[PDB]
Amino acid sequence: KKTTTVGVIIPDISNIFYAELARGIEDIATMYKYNIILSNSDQNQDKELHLLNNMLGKQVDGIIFMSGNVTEEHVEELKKSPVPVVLAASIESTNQIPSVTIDYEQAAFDAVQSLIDSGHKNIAFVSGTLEEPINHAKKVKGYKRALTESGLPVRDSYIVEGDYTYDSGIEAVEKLLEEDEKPTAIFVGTDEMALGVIHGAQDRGLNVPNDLEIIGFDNTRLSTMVRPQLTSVVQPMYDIGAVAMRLLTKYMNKETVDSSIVQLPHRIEFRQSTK
Amino acid sequence: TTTVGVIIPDISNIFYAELARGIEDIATMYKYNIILSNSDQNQDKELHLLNNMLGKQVDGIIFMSGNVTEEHVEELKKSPVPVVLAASIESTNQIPSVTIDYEQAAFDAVQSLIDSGHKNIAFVSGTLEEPINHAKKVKGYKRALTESGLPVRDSYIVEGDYTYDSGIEAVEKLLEEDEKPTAIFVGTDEMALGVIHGAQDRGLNVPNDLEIIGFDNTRLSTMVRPQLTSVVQPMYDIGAVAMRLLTKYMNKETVDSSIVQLPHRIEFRQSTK
Ligand SMILES: O=S(=O)(O)CCNc1ccccc1
Repeated sequence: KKTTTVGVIIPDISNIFYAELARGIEDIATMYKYNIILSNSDQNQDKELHLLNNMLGKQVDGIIFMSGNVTEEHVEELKKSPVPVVLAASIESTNQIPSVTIDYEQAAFDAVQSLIDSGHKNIAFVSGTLEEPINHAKKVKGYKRALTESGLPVRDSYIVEGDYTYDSGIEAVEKLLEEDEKPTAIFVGTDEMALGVIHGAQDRGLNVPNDLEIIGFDNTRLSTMVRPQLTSVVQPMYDIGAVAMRLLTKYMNKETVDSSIVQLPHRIEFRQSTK
Repeated sequence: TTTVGVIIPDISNIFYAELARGIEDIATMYKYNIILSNSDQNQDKELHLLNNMLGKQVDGIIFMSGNVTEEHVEELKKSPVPVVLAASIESTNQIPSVTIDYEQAAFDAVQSLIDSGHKNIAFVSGTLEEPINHAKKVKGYKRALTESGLPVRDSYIVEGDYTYDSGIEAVEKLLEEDEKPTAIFVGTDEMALGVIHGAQDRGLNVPNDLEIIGFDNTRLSTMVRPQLTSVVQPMYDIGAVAMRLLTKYMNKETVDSSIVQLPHRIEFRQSTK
């Protein structure tokens, strides 16, 4: 009888993928007939860790926690949690907290592989804050794997760190176009920077995809809000939401989880940003 | 342990997120907790989100909605905690609120267009059923047109649904018109982007073949080629301000300015020749 309420925390208002996913979670939650409280942490552990105390105080029965750096410190406070909490689209390398994500490493590799097969030999990578695991530990690595496996060179200058803003993407293409030999394809860590990559390349006079093929990531709304429409790695937001809910529900009902660390499949939605 | 809840219709929408940014900033300044609720502008969900918020003992509420009905103010009057409407219109002004003159901002927009010698100017609006539209933006678009002696063409007023897609559709429709618009004023930036693309996709050039003026001036305004000329309604300020106004109430302070109205302007970019 007691209406169940789940807490959802996203790292920020910037990266629209998180917000969209939160929305995806809320959707699935509505059918369970659950309540949803959404908090924003601006990715500073403190607020994240306190939110874990603001969510209980606000009597939520469970939490879907999103984050770009679930440090071992997080893990500790987490395990101690009163209410069940599971991660959504967040790597937590120790595998000690229930989580559901896609295999980012494979996504990145498939994406660049995609371009290898198009005939590109020197492909650059514009990523997000390197300090975050999804980047330095998965996306950078799936990118490098793709190149080295195809016997391509791995230049340091071909991997540029941005800060998830559309502007960082622009500056990223400029730095890259100031390179000895330019890249013919650039894989970008998220759609918004990607949109910035397209644009900067388009303002310098380059044509997408005829001169520079670009693939983005997350497959957010921005994906189809550009010309040429952005082909992008798909991280199935509803799959994430659904799995995370049954998982969290099982927990709330004090059931058992045979698979606590679930990894959902991924695909690449191909559009006009690639030949 | 102060904590305020806020009801917007969609945090994932870059538009409502910029507002959330100011809400959140004054929030951390005052060391305050924030809780968001997504409405999807669905009335039934608004009432619900309102009850849930009260049920969670929030000390204040920032509310934003496409249509603040009369039943809304009624139930919103029963609130034991201060409620301040952000970027939402409600004529009676009996619920404090911070906004901008939407009728004037709209007018100014289509007006700039008139100046550049535009005669057949259209309007890609959102759900007309919404007050901000039928009673403010649409109105002002008709005023600029008439005060300047222009043919207010009923088929030059297309209703989209705030999605980037309806803006694409609306262009195609406007292009199917016997008399093609020489320019288009769009209600939101998201639809504006849709308008620019639809046009370009049919082979047209902005601003040389079609000038387009958006409204909101979100970051989406700079994420298009050509860059969108848009009416500025500083969502971040509205929200920062809405929080400070709410805070006074919550702390039982004085508010000699119950309904605040921030100023507006037009950011001209390359969407306007
Ligand atoms: O996730 S799948 O099982 O593949 C399709 C699920 N549809 C669904 C089921 C229960 C709740 C919400 C959505």
